Amino acid sequence: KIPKRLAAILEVKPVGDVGGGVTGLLNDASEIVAWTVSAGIKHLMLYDYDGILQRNVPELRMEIHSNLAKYFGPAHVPNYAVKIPHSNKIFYNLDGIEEKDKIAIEISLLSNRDGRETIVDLTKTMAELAAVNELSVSDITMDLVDSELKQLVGPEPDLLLYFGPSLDLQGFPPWHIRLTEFYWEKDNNEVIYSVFIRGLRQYAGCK
Amino acid sequence: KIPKRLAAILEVKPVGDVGGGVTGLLNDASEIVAWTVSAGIKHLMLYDYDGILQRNVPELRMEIHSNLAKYFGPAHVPNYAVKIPHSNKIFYNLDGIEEKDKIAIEISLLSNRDGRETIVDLTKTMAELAAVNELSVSDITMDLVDSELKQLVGPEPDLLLYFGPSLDLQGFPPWHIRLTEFYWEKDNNEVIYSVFIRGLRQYAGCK
Repeated sequence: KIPKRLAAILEVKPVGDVGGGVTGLLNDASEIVAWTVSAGIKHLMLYDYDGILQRNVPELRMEIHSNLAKYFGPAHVPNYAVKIPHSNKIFYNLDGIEEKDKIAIEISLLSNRDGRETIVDLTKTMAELAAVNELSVSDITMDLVDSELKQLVGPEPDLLLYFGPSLDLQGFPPWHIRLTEFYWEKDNNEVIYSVFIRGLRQYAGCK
Repeated sequence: KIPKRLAAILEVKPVGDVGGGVTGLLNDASEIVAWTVSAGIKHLMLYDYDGILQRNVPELRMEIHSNLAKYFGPAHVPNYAVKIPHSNKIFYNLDGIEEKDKIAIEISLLSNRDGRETIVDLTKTMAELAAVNELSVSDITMDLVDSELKQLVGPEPDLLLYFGPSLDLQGFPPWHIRLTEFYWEKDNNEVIYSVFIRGLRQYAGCK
């Protein structure tokens, strides 16, 4: 039993630390991508509070390709797509940078603006639609808000991994985490494979 | 350093299991109340998805008194209030059942209805007022949503305790948990004092 949809919250760390800074953040993201693909998981959400990932997409796409080549061999890089929901942008493989076209993993990049701020914007949108008589107040339902936020932000993750010592959601979109299970480790302060693996084992039902 | 505001998510167990059912839930709730008062914490949110606690308020109130008498002696039961935000009800001590009037702990009972469905309710309220121009769309802001949900549901908890093995918020009101700290134990599947205490020690920063 593996999650169909995986999420991870990443934190940027001092550049003087080993594997820190923005480059370190992108490397951590690409490690998580390779681990997720290796586990057979086809949907991944990566979140960081300020949107560093969203502002470094070219470098991220190159790091993902490089890391996938390390795990799968340079001739067998799984196909991937990187999506930014709030701009409706999607990027495939290294198209534009550098059957057998099926996407092995789709990676969505999220930040704080995609959470509460997006819900406030949605409430304004629905109020404006009611004020111009295009939406009945009684048609504002859970199903409508659900489907709107699913389109604006994305579907709910089954499991969310956090690699710091104390769970801090730090703005992660709070609507579609009704049943999401969270995993982290009390000591941990680094993005390392053994924590990823223990999180999946916990989700699966191991001891 | 103790949290000023404590939350606990409770799960109901099979009615046939040992310490299960509604009786088991109420005993767990009243234990957490006694432990919280003993630690000096004056604000407690108790959440269960279906609102079982809200449907069993008389018995809960009795159990709280009974359990407090066990911890403090029958002659020194701290004063307590049980509040239900969704219905705007509040009950003091055993009034109506059976300085020296100061409330030692206020216990709020929450359920899934207090979470996303309440955000939908708020969206409908704002949409209706916007539709008759009692509310400008420009005034639908983060500050407004923050204050409305704080009034409808309650303030943000500093620490949230979960007594199952994999943290699942299961509908806990998601807006005002921005900086909330979360605690649970990977092995655990029962409401026991040692998990409560280890959670408070983690929050404090102990070794």
